[PDB]
Amino acid sequence: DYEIQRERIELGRCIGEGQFGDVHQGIYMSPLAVAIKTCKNCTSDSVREKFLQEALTMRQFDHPHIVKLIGVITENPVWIIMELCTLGELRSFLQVRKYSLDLASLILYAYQLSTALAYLESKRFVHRDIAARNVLVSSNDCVKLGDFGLSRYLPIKWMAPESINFRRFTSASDVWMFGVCMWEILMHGVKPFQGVKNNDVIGRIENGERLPMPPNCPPTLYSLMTKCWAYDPSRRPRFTELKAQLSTILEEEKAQQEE
Ligand SMILES: CN(c1ncccc1CNc1nc(Nc2ccc3c(c2)CC(=O)N3)ncc1C(F)(F)F)S(C)(=O)=O
Repeated sequence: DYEIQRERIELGRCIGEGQFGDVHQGIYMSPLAVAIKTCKNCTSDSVREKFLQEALTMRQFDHPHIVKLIGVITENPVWIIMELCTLGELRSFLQVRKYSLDLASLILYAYQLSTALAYLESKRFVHRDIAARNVLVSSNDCVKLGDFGLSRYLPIKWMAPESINFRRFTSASDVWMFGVCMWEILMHGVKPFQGVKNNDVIGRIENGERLPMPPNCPPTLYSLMTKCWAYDPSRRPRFTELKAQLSTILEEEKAQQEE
């Protein structure tokens, strides 16, 4: 049973705004730090059903680098109780720690995300919304994919060409996005294609242009990014291959950092 008695939740401060309402952090007293998605207008049942469907989606998954559903509260106000990633949003985390976070750590986050994404592919689940904005930090040695409902955006600057042109969404278009997500992490939480109109993004990609090597990014890691950005989706690596390749790059950097 995933139904939670409300008296066991103490609601804390607001940590962001969802499609349905504010998200709070708080504490769960079970017989635990949590996030609480709330729902402004769940007095209506059409809204309520959509909201609560987002819980069932997260219930399907069990991975150390995807946020866990703890439970739900299904009378008004209707809440979904999720695992809290204490340290918050990745982009902010990365910006604030731009000059204090080692490269091995940045690569670690890439690797961890790739294990979750390889896991989702093996569940035959296409995500569509892989971006640093949708990653969260549990601690400084652990990132996780955020809530999938909260992740829902068109994010042209992240999307694969075939997604843009023909609305093709496959694990291979997810790979393209993850490449952009990796670029973002190594760029310390800078968005891709800033100062570029969404429309010119497509033409540039067609012209052969890709996002540039982030400063201090290992060329091996950047190369791996550019393979995610093969125009032909069949020619991109599988998430399981990125996982293996990211492990070797992680271990190489750890050895360079003498650890
Ligand atoms: C960025 N995301 C959000 N989009 C919209 C509203 C809220 C969130 C954040 N959601 C979460 N956030 C956290 N941790 C967290 C965050 C933000 C701060 C803090 C903690 C402390 C703080 O100051 N800000 N832990 C769990 C969750 C979750 F997904 F399980 F519900 S996403 C799409 O869920 O990745």
